[PDB]
Amino acid sequence: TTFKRIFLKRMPSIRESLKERGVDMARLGPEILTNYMDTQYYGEIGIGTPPQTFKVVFDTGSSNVWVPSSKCSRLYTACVYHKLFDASDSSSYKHNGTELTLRYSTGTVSGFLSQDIITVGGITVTQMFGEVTEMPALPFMLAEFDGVVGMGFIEQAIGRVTPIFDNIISQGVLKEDVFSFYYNRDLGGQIVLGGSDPQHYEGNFHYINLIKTGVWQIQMKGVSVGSSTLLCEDGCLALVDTGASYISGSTSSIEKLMEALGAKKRLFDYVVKCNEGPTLPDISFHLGGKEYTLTSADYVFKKLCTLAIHAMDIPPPTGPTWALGATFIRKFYTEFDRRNNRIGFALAR
Amino acid sequence: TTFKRIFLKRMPSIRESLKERGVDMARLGPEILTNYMDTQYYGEIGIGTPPQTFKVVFDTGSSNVWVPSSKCSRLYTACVYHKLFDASDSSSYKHNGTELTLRYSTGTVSGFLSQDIITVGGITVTQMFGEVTEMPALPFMLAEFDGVVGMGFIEQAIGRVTPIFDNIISQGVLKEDVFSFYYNRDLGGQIVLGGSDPQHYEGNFHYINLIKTGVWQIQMKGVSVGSSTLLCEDGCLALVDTGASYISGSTSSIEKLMEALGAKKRLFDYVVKCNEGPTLPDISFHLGGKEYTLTSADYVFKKLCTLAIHAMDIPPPTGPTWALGATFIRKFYTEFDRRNNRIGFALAR
Ligand SMILES: *[C@@H]1O[C@H](CO[C@@H]2O[C@@H](C)[C@@H](O)[C@@H](O)[C@@H]2O)[C@@H](O[C@@H]2O[C@H](CO)[C@@H](O[C@@H]3O[C@H](CO)[C@@H](O)[C@H](O)[C@@H]3O)[C@H](O)[C@H]2NC(C)=O)[C@H](O)[C@H]1NC(C)=O
Ligand SMILES: *[C@@H]1O[C@H](CO[C@@H]2O[C@@H](C)[C@@H](O)[C@@H](O)[C@@H]2O)[C@@H](O[C@@H]2O[C@H](CO)[C@@H](O[C@@H]3O[C@H](CO)[C@@H](O)[C@H](O)[C@@H]3O)[C@H](O)[C@H]2NC(C)=O)[C@H](O)[C@H]1NC(C)=O
Repeated sequence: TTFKRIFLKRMPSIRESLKERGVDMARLGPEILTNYMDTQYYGEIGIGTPPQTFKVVFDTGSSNVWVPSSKCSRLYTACVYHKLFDASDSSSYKHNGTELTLRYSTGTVSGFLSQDIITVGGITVTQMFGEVTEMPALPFMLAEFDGVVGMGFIEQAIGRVTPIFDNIISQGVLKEDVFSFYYNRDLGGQIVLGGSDPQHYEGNFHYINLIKTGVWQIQMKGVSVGSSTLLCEDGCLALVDTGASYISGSTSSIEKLMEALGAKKRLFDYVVKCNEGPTLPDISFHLGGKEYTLTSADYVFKKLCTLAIHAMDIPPPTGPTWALGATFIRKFYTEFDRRNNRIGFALAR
Repeated sequence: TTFKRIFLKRMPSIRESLKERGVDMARLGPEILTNYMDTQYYGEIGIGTPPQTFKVVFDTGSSNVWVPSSKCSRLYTACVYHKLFDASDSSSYKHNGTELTLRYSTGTVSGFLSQDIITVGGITVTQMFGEVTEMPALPFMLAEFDGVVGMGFIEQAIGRVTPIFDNIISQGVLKEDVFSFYYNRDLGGQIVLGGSDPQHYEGNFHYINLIKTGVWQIQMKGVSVGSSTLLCEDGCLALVDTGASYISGSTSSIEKLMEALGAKKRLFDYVVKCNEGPTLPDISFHLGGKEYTLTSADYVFKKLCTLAIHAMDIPPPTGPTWALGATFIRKFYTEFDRRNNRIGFALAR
């Protein structure tokens, strides 16, 4: 049958556009967290009657929906350089006005709450979202996206606000209470609501139950370099985060990984010589029953060749954890199974 | 012989990139002035030993040279999102440190003075320039250019600082003390230092002496719509401004022009129906001996078709004046004759 789909379109990362400009990365600042600094994909949504359309990133690592407000205080706030949600053009709009305060490492986003029909992936969810009236100039003024759509759980929602997906489940009909992500090896990308597209995977899905109530995180049994397991011997966590673009781990663990690879460090990223790249061994993540491998081609891009792995010492609530970002999902088609509270993987195509 | 050339490359205007984003233009602010808001061309220069290269617009409407400083106060200033001039990497650098204060309608740019060899268009001028330590977030953070290079006169230089071209004349050898601008009908654009490229014009140049000491401004005898002269009957001024992209006049005069054209006003720009466009009559500017015509194709781009004419009530020192911007120069190859203090025009090709 005909699916329910959100297409993902390529956009320049706010880091990328800085390189195009020619910015010195080291002279920036040291940079309740997801920068979207290297996020390179977005979909569109509608908000309200007539739908006011917005470019948004879909982030399984957070549980709020927010867009810029028409009530941004002119030039002062730096949100006025995106599309703004005018409530006076929506008949379905419903007032709320409870202040909301999302804190990021680069700055504090402020705004108020609002209710309205959201059109997404060919369907209408009545959502409660944030109307932002103050924005951090640093990342967001360079952004090509207008806002954020959480695909996380109520537990990680500021204000205990029901996430667009909960609302999708409870109100109205999806076939199955799941959703999947898929990236092309490259306008390339697709979310499906209520299914997995068979054309974009092969073989069979394999599942790992989420280890804790309200987050898309799972137990990882070991990280293997070449043929032998290096770190995560006694078990660590793996956060599947569609808002993140790369794989990340604790600095403790990331040091180890790169030493074995023989990738000398740049203070910005980890790099290898472009000749030596293809030689680099396979990395494999031990998740549930199966071993999920990433070849050199998958995580590599005369001496200037940067890798798709980074370090992120994530704070202790979600805990020390790894982060399977977009780079993993590009090779491994992923299904988020809210009905059974598990994540499932298959080879992409 | 081999010329001395600065190639001009196309960049998205900070207005353009806002439209690509989808910004409401009316919800911005009302916007010692040239915004470069619709500027779409830049060249590169070097500054110092090893040349630190910068993307800059060449603006005959101003007489200062300035780039961003390595001493921008981190994230606070919003200049750190461009290339920065590090004085500690230049052997030719010479301290000055006299504060400089360029005022714009959107904000006040602050910085200090510095001396160094500038490499431009295949030659070295020792210049004194501005190192900017504070920048307006509004236009400049969206900019694709790093800085500005004045092609104006000492009179319109903040700090009475000698303009790169004066210095070019006095020190070292150009064949003739002139320079020309040329835009392709479209990476397209070229300045020549010390000559005019014969390949990019046809026929003979015709000249108009500058009417006052220190500005690229000239007497215009009349503005003709169709066959009959409408405004500037008793004579008005015409500022040839390479930093401006469009033609502009006093609002008094611009109202008149558009009424005769039958182009209904949008609060942002002046617009016409795309069917009706090609019908629009020829406009002709009466400068010196010859009549300089612009057909519909030259100033026009179902009902959405915006024109290349705008209104700018320029303050009374430079006076009520018109502004022949890049759109005029695209059809009419222009030579700036500093030796004889005149401007000369020819048909471009
Ligand atoms: C902004 O919206 C929040 C959240 O609202 C809830 O979801 C919306 C989509 C609608 O369906 C609302 O009807 C719904 O409340 C508002 O806060 C909530 O206020 C209600 C009362 O109006 C609180 O309910 C109470 O529950 C206790 C038992 O636990 C009863 O004893 C009380 O009598 C009462 O019914 C509820 O706790 C509260 N929820 C949260 C998360 O704070 C908020 O009022 C609203 N602000 C506005 C409209 O100005
Ligand atoms: C920053 O630079 C300015 C401008 O400097 C001038 O141009 C430079 C490229 C160099 O060639 C400099 O040598 C040159 O001065 C400085 O200001 C200038 O200071 C000089 C004195 O050092 C002033 O000259 C005076 O002229 C009068 C006569 O009119 C004599 O009686 C005096 O004895 C003296 O010679 C000059 O007026 C002044 N120019 C301006 C525009 O202000 C500035 O000092 C410098 N700051 C530094 C290095 O800290």
